[PDB]
Amino acid sequence: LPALKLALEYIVPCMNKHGICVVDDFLGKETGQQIGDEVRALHDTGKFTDGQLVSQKSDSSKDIRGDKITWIEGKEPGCETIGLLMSSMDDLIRHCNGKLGSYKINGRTKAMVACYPGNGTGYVRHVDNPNGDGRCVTCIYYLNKDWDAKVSGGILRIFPEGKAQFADIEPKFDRLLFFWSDRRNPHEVQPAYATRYAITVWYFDADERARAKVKYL
Ligand SMILES: O=C(O)CNC(=O)c1nc(Cl)c2ccccc2c1O
Ligand SMILES: [Mn+2]
Repeated sequence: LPALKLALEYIVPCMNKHGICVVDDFLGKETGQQIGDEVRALHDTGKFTDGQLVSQKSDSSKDIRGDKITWIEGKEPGCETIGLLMSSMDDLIRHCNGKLGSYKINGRTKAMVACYPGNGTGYVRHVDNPNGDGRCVTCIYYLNKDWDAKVSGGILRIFPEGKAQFADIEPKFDRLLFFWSDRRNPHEVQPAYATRYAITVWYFDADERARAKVKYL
């Protein structure tokens, strides 16, 4: 679907109502597979970090590490398609101009590609932007084909503010996710028992970012 139709008919309404929006079959199988290949290539070639230190035992050889990451600009060799995804995300947000809350998005971060090794590690409950650093929207694209949470875990659980219940999102292949980056969406990644890949970009609100530079300097 054209970025515009998706943004106007689904993304905008959903975000303003729930603060969370899931779009399946974003780029299609062919493009999705290419991004998956590039990401897997980055991993296999050692472009990722060793992973977040979860437990620091006395013996550093027993230390358990979690999610591995790598920042991607989208212009690097072998990351062309990742750049395409980023460009597609940008087009989508551009068409949401002035319709997502009262925000005015004028920029984004590079892409943060994350890999949960599948060794039982996840990500503790947290808020992406709890101190007003400018990030208003978190966008995540998943690349895990035939992912079955009942067997591999890795579910993204969001705890919507003021709502007793929570929203569980499986990291399904070619799935695109949007949610407010602030305290409205505390979330966690449940333990993953299979290699789990995701690509995240954060979009900045013009005003929040402008004044963030004042304090955080
Ligand atoms: O991957 C997911 O479904 C959800 N991931 C996250 O919420 C998440 N958040 C942050 Cl702030 C980081 C930060 C660093 C590395 C991985 C992260 C991560 O996967
Ligand atoms: Mn997060």
